[PDB]
Amino acid sequence: MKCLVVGHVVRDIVKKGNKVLERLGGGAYYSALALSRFCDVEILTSFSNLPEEWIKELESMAKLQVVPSETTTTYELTYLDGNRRRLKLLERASPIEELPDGEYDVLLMNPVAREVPPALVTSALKKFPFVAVDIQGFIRSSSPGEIQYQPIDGSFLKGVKILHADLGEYQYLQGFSPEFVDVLLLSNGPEPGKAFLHGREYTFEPVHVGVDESTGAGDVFLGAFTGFYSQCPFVQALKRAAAFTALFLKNRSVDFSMDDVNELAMKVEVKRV
Ligand SMILES: Nc1ncnc2c1ncn2[C@@H]1O[C@H](COP(=O)(O)OP(=O)(O)CP(=O)(O)O)[C@@H](O)[C@H]1O
Ligand SMILES: O[C@H]1[C@H](O)[C@@H](O)[C@H](O)[C@@H](O)[C@H]1O
Ligand SMILES: [Mg+2]
Repeated sequence: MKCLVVGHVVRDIVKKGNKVLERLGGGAYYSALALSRFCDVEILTSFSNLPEEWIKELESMAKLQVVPSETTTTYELTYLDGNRRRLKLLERASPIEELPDGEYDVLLMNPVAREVPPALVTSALKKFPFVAVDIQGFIRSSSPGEIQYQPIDGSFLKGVKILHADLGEYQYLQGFSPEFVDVLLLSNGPEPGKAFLHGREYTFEPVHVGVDESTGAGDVFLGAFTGFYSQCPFVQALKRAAAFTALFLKNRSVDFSMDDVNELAMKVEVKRV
């Protein structure tokens, strides 16, 4: 199984109380990280400078296809509480305007700052047989500074197999209903989420875990779900995605056994409404 994940990798400047660190980030990184546990991954991205050790982490999990750039997408993430963060765009890498040809079983589009046009999703749906999308990088302004949401028309998503948005983001998706996609994952941090299978609503309860930051969890959840959904029934896939993302949150290396994911997946509550 061979997957292409599309989006900018990000230099995260992460601020948590009085502490400051830098770390690799981005939808494409975190979704690839999760999918690396299921198949061969290639990442189509753009960046200019990254730390040698970060290029090494990315290359140990995937093949990189990098659109040349003078700049690296850089986000300051100021976490007031564990899930609540202010996101500020400080710098942005190049647009991703061209897809590669190849035997890609799955394409997962996870931009973070408007680098993938909706036209490219349209092109992907024609060139490839299975498209997954996170909406986050389609509804943020690309303008410098504090992120602002701009609504978009959602008819271009018709044909997408799996779509993830959080509660707040979903409100910015207009002309949309869940049946446009095969699976709509509507998350809400540690709080109950929704999942829709051909429009049919379910609820799900994440397992409780105490985080100081949530960075990447929605990307991991989307990537993990995409992986399990290819090998499990819908409900089980959703449980295992949840457990996977719970484990990730306390083990960002994601080097835990898949057996550990399966045992904990059983304790995850899922109901057809
Ligand atoms: N505090 C927490 N405890 C346990 N699971 C959590 C969690 N926060 C997130 N998760 C899991 O990850 C999923 C996606 O998280 P979330 O809804 O926060 O993604 P997001 O894209 O909206 C923002 P972020 O990537 O910063 O988390 C949740 O549905 C849940 O299963
Ligand atoms: O590292 C992160 C993470 O990948 C988020 O899911 C994304 O929305 C942010 O912009 C990025 O800084
Ligand atoms: Mg997200």
